[PDB]
Amino acid sequence: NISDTALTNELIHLLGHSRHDWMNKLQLIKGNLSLQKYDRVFEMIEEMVIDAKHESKLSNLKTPHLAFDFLTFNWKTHYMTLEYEVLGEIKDLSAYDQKLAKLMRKLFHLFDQAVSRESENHLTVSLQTDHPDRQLILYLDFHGAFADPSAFDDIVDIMRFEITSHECLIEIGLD
Amino acid sequence: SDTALTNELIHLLGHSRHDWMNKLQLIKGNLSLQKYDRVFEMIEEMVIDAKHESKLSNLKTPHLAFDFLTFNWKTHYMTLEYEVLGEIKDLSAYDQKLAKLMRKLFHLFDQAVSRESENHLTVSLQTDHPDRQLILYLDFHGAFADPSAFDIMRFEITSHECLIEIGL
Repeated sequence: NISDTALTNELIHLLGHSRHDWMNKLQLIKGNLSLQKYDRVFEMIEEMVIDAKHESKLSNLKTPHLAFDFLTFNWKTHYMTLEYEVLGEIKDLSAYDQKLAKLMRKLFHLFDQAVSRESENHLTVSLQTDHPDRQLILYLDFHGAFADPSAFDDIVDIMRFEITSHECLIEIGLD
Repeated sequence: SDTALTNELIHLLGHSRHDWMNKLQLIKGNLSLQKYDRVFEMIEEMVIDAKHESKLSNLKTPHLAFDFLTFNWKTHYMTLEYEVLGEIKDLSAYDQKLAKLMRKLFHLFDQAVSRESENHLTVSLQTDHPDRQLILYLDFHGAFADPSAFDIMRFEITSHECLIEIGL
């Protein structure tokens, strides 16, 4: 049974953040509408829909905490900007929400211990449901710069790991 | 809490997301049919509508605010719109009494409006009257089924309007 005292207070806090984003988005739209540039303005809307279609998919993968930690990510960690895609048809990964979530928390932690607070550090997480013989593959594509590049060099089957001076490719596989 | 709260928060953030999606589809539709003026008018309103949502969020009337925000995301037979007329003022005490009343009035409304009509209600909280500290204004437009289901400083139900003024 959910505490409506918690739910109320947190729905207002979170919608507050969703609203600042939606304002910061309309302003971009209006800004380039007011400088006559419809080609860019439709591009912007089409892109904004894209990203909301992935948010919808991450919501409908029945992975409650992974979705949560991912929507609220950018509202609460200034470390790097998350961005995510769900590739393949939606599936019920309810049974993997606790595993995937804790894993992503662990990876974010070791990325925060390692990314450089001076460059535009971005992380894209693309979840794959579409694989012939693995339940999910998570692809992490980082762009940025590191401080402690060493904090990973340590490291579910981690299928691939490439560190360059300004990129990182990790691919986790599941079953 | 943990999973419980979280999946509820995530389903509600998804309602908000549909709303902003629809607002974007509308704007693109008016760019498409080259009607630029209607788009700046639209953007202005979404700016306004977000201002009243902040206003509600910061009146320290947490439960009223929640009900008002989720109204359209729940099963009702009329749309809501709201406005907070005046300066943000700590309606901290009134919160639970206001929320109670607005729920009793929303139920009266769901029993009275024509389920087969596009009913709409606008509620303007006047946190600014000189005389009494708060007036809830209801401008309903739609149609009725048992119109009979209906301090009140006005009440005027006609066939496609119902004006109720409430002061505290």
